[PDB]
Amino acid sequence: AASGVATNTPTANDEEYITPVTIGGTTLNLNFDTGSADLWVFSTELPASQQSGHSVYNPSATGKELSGYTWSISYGDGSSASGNVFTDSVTVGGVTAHGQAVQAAQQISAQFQQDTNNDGLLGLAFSSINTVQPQSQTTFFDTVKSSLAQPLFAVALKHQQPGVYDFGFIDSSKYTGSLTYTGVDNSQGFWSFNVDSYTAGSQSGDGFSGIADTGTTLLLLDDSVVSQYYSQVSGAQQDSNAGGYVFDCSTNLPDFSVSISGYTATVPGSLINYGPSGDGSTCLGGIQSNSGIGFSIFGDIFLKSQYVVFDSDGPQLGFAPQA
Amino acid sequence: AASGVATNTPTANDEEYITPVTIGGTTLNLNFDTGSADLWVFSTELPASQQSGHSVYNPSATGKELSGYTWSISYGDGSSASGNVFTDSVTVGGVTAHGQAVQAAQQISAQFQQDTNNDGLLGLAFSSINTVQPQSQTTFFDTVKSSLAQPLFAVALKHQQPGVYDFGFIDSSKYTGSLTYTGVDNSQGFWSFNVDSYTAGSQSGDGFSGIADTGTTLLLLDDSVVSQYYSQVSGAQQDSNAGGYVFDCSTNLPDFSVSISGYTATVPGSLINYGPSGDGSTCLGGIQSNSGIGFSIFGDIFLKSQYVVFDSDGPQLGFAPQA
Ligand SMILES: COC(=O)[C@H](Cc1ccccc1)OP(=O)([O-])[C@@H]1Cc2ccc3cccc(c3c2)CC(=O)N[C@@H](C(C)C)C(=O)N1
Ligand SMILES: COC(=O)[C@H](Cc1ccccc1)OP(=O)([O-])[C@@H]1Cc2ccc3cccc(c3c2)CC(=O)N[C@@H](C(C)C)C(=O)N1
Ligand SMILES: *[C@H]1O[C@H](CO)[C@@H](O)[C@H](O)[C@@H]1O
Ligand SMILES: *[C@H]1O[C@H](CO)[C@@H](O)[C@H](O)[C@@H]1O
Ligand SMILES: *[C@H]1O[C@H](CO)[C@@H](O)[C@H](O)[C@@H]1O
Ligand SMILES: *[C@H]1O[C@H](CO)[C@@H](O)[C@H](O)[C@@H]1O
Repeated sequence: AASGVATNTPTANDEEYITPVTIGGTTLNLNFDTGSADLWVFSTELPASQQSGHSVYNPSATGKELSGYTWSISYGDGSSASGNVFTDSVTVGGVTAHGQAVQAAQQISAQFQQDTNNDGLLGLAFSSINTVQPQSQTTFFDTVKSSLAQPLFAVALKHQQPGVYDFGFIDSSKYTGSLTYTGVDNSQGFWSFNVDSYTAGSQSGDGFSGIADTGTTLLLLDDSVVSQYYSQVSGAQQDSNAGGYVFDCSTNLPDFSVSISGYTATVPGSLINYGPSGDGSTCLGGIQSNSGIGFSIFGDIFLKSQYVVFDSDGPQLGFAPQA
Repeated sequence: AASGVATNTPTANDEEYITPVTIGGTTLNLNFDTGSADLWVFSTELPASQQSGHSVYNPSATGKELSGYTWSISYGDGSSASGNVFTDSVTVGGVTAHGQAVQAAQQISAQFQQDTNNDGLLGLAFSSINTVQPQSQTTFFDTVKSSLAQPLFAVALKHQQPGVYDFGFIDSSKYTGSLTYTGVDNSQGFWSFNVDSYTAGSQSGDGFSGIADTGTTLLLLDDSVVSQYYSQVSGAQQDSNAGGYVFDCSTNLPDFSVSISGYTATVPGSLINYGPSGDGSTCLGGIQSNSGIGFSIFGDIFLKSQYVVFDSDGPQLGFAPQA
């Protein structure tokens, strides 16, 4: 049975986490994203000037073209990318997917043309939301899952330290105590789960649903919860230059917790300070608005406090505090 | 119980079929497409110069905006469109969907900027492939289906004559004999079905699968079947100016048939002559290549010969020769 461990590393301010992935013998640094289902990479099909500063996939050398197939994806921040499709070998943490669909970029929006930290994204949401047309393809995890020792992957993202993505097995040394599981609703293709309640500092509130999403940097919540939280932070103020609420870097931030099937997942206040706002000398808060979409995004700020198991059997999510 | 009849009308050469749809009190001419699941329309959000020659939806007057939601779609021919989303009333053939998601265009590719024949497309494929993010929306048919007398719609497209889309009931006067049903595989979101064999003129062959697709003008088949068919047409030749095989307009074209669950669906040769090629004085053939995608597209050329029932119970497709 297969299993493997891929090491991830945060970029500045933990804005994103990269992990090396070898495709057709070329290694590229990808952003693993449990919030989408496409594996796409910068390629030789892009104009030369856009290839600069990136490791790029050359489909002609090793890939098998799927004639007539295309892909196009748009993310929550408005960025987008599109291209054609080839099958090729893809290795992550020593685990190899033969015949994995690789989406070669032909066009990318400005956000991507600016970020030299990654060479593409590897989707780990459910395959039902893969964008390939006319027939969608399976994510790397769905392609290999029947070969793994257990059909699951687990993640430990950390603050300014290397972390891991465990494929096919659980590393019990990565968390304290036992894991608590909760059911997943995959109807919209996400790893969605319910929380029974929350506690933002000195105020508690009713439950809501949200998605476990490694691809999103912040913890995005309802406007009402955001207001409740920052009402407790002395001097907090919105600053559109920074992208949301900011406050003096020395501020004592309250914790934020959610109850999930009897388990209390706590994000300590220190993790909620995302870092310098890059506008004056204030810091940006890890908690910000979800723009009214109706559900919460449990991004990197939250994930840094927990070891999370994504189990296809159920499906279900397991949580415990990182050790 | 509800039911209704919407009248469709072909544009020049039956290139596409339009049907009026009222949205928030404004009537727009849309292309009904069983091959996709998005209802999108030209809107006031487009630059003014792109609105010219179209009836356009004004979301500010009557729609409820879904904050943070967006859509982006790319079709087989490479054309694309994207925008935001509002809910509003949508009426088709006297049947009204309250709260239907309407995708307002913000950007459209050149193909759309050129076609003044339609103001958008109304998708009738399965909702699982609707492109709205972060959570997909239901097609007009899925929105109203529980209210219809029977959860199905049926279509009769015709050559240079008005046709119909029956919602919620079957008009037995539209076909000869009884309907023959076959099972549908909706796993990729299409109305996909299997044929046991085919007969192209004097040559027969093994079966394959394909999709019933009102949105595609031609009958797109495997390259091998296309070659077999045109080998029988005297003088047939490929002409990239016309887009495929062309031949003298006076030519006698052989019939094309497929066997579906014991029923023989026959497309008479006269329907296979699509019309003038718009290159010299040859005519373009109704049968052309599917570019190697692995399944066939039963487009308008095929549908003109049959009355087709799209039944959500099963799901299943029913066929009989048009009367
Ligand atoms: C296609 O679905 C995604 O975009 C899914 C789910 C979704 C969909 C629509 C709206 C909101 C959320 O997010 P994701 O794949 O994790 C997606 C991954 C992603 C892709 C491009 C990015 C470019 C710049 C910065 C970020 C990016 C993140 C940081 C960031 O957190 N961005 C968020 C927005 C929300 C602040 C974001 O777009 N994240
Ligand atoms: C998003 O899925 C569609 O495009 C589905 C299925 C599909 C997907 C990918 C590849 C092939 C087929 O096709 P459709 O919705 O019926 C889609 C509807 C559509 C949309 C825009 C068009 C613009 C110009 C001309 C046509 C258009 C047809 C005539 C035409 O037959 N075009 C074909 C290509 C195939 C000749 C077409 O794009 N048709
Ligand atoms: C992950 O688990 C597999 C299967 O037990 C091992 O073979 C591998 O070395 C790693 O421990
Ligand atoms: C990735 O790399 C780290 C150290 O660089 C290891 O701890 C991990 O097991 C994986 O090999
Ligand atoms: C379609 O069917 C409905 C339900 O029987 C009728 O009410 C309607 O007039 C049309 O015949
Ligand atoms: C649409 O219009 C035609 C005639 O224009 C009718 O036959 C059809 O029933 C529907 O009303």
